[PDB]
Amino acid sequence: PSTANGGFPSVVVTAVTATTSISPDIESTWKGLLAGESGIHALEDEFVTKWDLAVKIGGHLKDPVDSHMGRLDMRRMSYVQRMGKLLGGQLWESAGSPEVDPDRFAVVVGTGLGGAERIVESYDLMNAGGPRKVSPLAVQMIMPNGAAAVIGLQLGARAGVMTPVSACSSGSEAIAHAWRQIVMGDADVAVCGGVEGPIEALPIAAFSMMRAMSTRNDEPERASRPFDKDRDGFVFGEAGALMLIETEEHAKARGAKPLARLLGAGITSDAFHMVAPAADGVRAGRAMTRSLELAGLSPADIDHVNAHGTATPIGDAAEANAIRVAGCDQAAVYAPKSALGHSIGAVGALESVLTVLTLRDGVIPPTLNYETPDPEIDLDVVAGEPRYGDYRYAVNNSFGFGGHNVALAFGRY
Amino acid sequence: PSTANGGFPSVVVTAVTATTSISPDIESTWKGLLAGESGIHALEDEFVTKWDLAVKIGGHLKDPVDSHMGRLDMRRMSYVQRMGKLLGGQLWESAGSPEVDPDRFAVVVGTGLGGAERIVESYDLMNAGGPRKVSPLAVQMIMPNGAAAVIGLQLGARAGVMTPVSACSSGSEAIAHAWRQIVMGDADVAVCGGVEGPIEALPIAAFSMMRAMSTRNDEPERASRPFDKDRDGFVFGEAGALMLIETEEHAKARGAKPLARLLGAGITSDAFHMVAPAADGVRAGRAMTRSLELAGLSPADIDHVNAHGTATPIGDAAEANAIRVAGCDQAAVYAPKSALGHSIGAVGALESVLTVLTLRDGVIPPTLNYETPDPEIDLDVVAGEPRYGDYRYAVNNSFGFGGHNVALAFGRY
Ligand SMILES: CCCCS(=O)(=O)Nc1ccc2[nH]ncc2c1
Ligand SMILES: CCCCS(=O)(=O)Nc1ccc2[nH]ncc2c1
Ligand code: NA
Ligand code: NA
Repeated sequence: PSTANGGFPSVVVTAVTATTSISPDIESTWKGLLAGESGIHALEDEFVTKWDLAVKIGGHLKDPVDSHMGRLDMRRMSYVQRMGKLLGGQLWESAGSPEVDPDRFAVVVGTGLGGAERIVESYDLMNAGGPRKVSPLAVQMIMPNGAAAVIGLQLGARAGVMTPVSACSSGSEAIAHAWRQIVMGDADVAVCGGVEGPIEALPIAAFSMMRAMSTRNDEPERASRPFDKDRDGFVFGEAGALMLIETEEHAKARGAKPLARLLGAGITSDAFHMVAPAADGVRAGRAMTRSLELAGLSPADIDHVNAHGTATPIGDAAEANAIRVAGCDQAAVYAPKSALGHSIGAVGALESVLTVLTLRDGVIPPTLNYETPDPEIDLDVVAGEPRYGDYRYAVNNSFGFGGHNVALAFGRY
Repeated sequence: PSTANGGFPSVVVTAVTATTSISPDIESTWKGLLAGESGIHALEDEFVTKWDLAVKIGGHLKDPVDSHMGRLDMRRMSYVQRMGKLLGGQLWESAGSPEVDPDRFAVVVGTGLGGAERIVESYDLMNAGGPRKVSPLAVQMIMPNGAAAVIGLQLGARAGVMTPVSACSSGSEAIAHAWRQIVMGDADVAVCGGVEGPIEALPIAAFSMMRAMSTRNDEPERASRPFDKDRDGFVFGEAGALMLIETEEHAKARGAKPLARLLGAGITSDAFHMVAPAADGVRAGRAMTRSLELAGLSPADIDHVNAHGTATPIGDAAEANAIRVAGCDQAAVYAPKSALGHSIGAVGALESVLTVLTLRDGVIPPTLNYETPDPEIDLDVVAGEPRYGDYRYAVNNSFGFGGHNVALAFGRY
């Protein structure tokens, strides 16, 4: 059973929303990427000077989430819940505020951590003034399912509200499980994607101490160099992203105009190391292969790979091997983290949206900062200018610390 | 397509492990439950008197996890990772240490929160000594996918390592997704269940400020009273639980004797309330109904319901409505939280293991403290002494903060 042979129902993407370091408007982010814009800047936050952080670069959201939040929302929600509410509302408006069957409507939203700032706040409040100073709302704000739960309540989804956690692949895994919920017949429509917290001193310290992060502070826009010989780790770029998926029949019935098809999803694991990806890229490649099996595609059908491409030395080398294992090494490769940086639990969802726009508009943006090819990579990296083409099929790659591999197969509508 | 009509492959439970407030040995926990034992005691921890907490009762594990942890494991893992590794090794030994195909072997382990104590440790270390006092190991211990990742790495699972988070339903949802991973053909064998952190001062503060917890401190063993007129909220009872599931053909090939059949799983959502179940129990009932649809069973086939039964006023009232909506109100009901208390992200997995043992041994333990049945609830709650009966099919119910409903349909082997 496959999408191609009608074993699974046809599933279409009918709306997308994202907030990024370039714009709060996904169409403006898209136009900016195609024009070679970067969201990465010098961090002006006082915490950089306070701690003299080795990393002094990153992409804050162009439009901060809390500029849209009233006093009640600031008191009763964690940051990722506030981001979830904002994007959920925007997505539903973009979809024409459809009246769907709540009992056939699912939400699947991944995140890296959850309402972690409310853990440290509760800890500090209790140490200061005892247990009665902890908010009655602490549990519902902290719990990592909090963002999915807020969006489910907001939009009226009664066919399941789910939160997969797999670190940097959480946002893609959410879209994978939303696809599974529809093709298994539990839902006809799903809001899915990923949200993530902002750049702060403790997050920078934790990832910096792994030596995972770029310290090219003198030239912030040149720091994120996926697949480049001179890469030195990832750059934080804040983001959140949701898409609306539904059966082709459901979309047709309400006169929704599909952006793309979601054809298949592959989830595998390395069982190799807690943070290092498997050097051979075999299980990562097999995630890509599994997405093709469920789609009913061959590797020769794949015109485009949206790479995980974090710009770590070991990460990009492993992914180049994975793309070869999957037989997709003739595909045009884009690494959006070159321009938008790394949003951890959100980034797979953001890159899924970018993959949909590539197929909709028949264009791949340039991988920024790709100036010196690495002999170990040997990929067709899109660079210098956007690449226009009749792109029919694309795979979005997303890999997570812990050895989690998620590949999503998309088709042009 | 159903288990009954052969649309899904037959999936069997071949091993179980759990650590509880009664015993570190699941077979000894089971004998203790049948003897009418409670794991709930007066908390003797210094932190109770230090903070003068409103809740002074709970079930610590009979055998603490860290009594089995050497210095290396204490330094490189969060608590839920240490619990995960301990149970992972115990389960594999119980299964006869099988040599399986790593590329057909999945891990799905739920948890409520993750390595949260390492967030507050990292925060304290940075505030005291700056960013270079944060461990290179912090991210991999903190990340909520950490416990599943540790078990995947320990046992060599390369067909996916997944962590669903849905608060009190996480452990059941993990078993649901493991069943999905097998019936969709991604894996032939899966380790699945739930782990959760210990009873500490901040957890008691956060949950007790929700006003959801029993304050019957003078009679700890009498505090947890699911479906009783005098119930006054839930009691913490520490646990972790894993089961090994595989296709019946995979079990037969290696000569594994199944303990039970896992027939189907239903996941729905309320989209009503953030911390309480919907009073009408309709979506919770639909999760039970969905599990029966996928199993290919009718409500009349269900001999036993292992209730969520948290002993909150609203929880037990809503669940009584859910069981009636699902047509299962003639089933024999057990509320194990009466004896073992509430282990949040682990409890759905623990109660799934108890459902398996009920079917294997044809016996339901007594629901403790069921002395004045609630006049507004009419369920067949097993109480007094264990009920020996011809239990062919059972549903395990789990509900989670955020409006999550998970039902698992099990069959006698
Ligand atoms: C793109 C930057 C991401 C940093 S993260 O991975 O640490 N996520 C995160 C989650 C919750 C948070 N609350 N407050 C800060 C914060 C950061
Ligand atoms: C049955 C007791 C559950 C309490 S919890 O839900 O708060 N879980 C939890 C998770 C991580 C933790 N790290 N340190 C303490 C701790 C507790
Ligand atoms: Na990608
Ligand atoms: Na139960």
